[PDB]
Amino acid sequence: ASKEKREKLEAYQHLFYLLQTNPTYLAKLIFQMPQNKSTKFMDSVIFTLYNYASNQREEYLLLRLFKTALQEEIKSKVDQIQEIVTGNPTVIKMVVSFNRGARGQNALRQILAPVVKEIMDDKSLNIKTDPVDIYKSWVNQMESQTGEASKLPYDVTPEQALAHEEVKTRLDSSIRNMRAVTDKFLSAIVSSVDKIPYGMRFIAKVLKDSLHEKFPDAGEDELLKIIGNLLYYRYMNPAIVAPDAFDIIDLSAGGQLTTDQRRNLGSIAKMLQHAASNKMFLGDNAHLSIINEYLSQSYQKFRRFFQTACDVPELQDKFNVDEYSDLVTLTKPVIYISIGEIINTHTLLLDHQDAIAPEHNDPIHELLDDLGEVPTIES
Repeated sequence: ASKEKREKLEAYQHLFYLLQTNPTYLAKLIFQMPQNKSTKFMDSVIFTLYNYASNQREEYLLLRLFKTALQEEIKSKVDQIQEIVTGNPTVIKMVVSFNRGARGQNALRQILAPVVKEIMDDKSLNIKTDPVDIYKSWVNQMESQTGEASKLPYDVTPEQALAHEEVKTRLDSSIRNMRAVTDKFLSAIVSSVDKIPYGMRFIAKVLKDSLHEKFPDAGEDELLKIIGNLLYYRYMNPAIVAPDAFDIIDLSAGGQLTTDQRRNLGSIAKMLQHAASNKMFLGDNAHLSIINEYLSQSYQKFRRFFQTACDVPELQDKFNVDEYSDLVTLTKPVIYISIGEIINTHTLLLDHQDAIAPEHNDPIHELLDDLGEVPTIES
């Protein structure tokens, strides 16, 4: 009666252990999943099986899965690159999602907190770069200073806005500020490559190697920009845009960013985004040429950074392991999982059983066989 339950739970533990030690099964499983903007479901299924990397052993095995899955994904899913940027690369976003945990979060704050705080603090931060906006603020400032409605029109074109010396002066000043502010963020990021979690740098290393192997004709530049999509755009950008939501800063129990603070961070994030991909501001905005020159120069720094980030030790060397006989100091590996999660996992393995274990004599087939029927919410 009761022994039935136990034995099955132990049987599951055994199966889960096989899943952890042989990345092939779960790598294949992930491949057999729908391209969703969210990885919420597969994240809980996968991460749970590794206890969210609670120890070095699990951490090692998890990265092995990421490596295996990413390699597979690039090889049989990425047709002409750019899809990594444009699409929803399952593995890439899983890696980023995993790095939203304690480790990754701690790393981001060490890298960004100082500069984000600076921006948060500076009450008098003017990095406004739109001539029309500067014009409007000007007219309104006079209006409230004087107390009379200005004779100047509220609606004006950029060229006619720049017609005023005061506008051009404020713009020149604002431009210099945007550059200084953006330079502080760039520097803080470029000089903190070592603060980025190994798991993140390692995957960038894997990504670059896999891409170079599928697209030999792809230039070292086009590949580094792809790595930047992972390192800067996907990993850091969201946190600069929403520092509180990403635990970069700790606001009062009931505090939130001011619209000024959000706007400012939004603009800086935009600057960095352009720099990381060597993307110039276009349109009829010649007043921004100073900014574009800064972006081209900045890209050089970002490029070397993306390169350095990939210069990381192989998995074996990093975790100081020669055989697997290592890491296993946890004695009896236990995977902490609920009945609900067991049912989800069991159901998936059964739906893709032949896809995850193509060999008819694969050991997992027997394990799943004797494990039998998927349990009920209460068995």
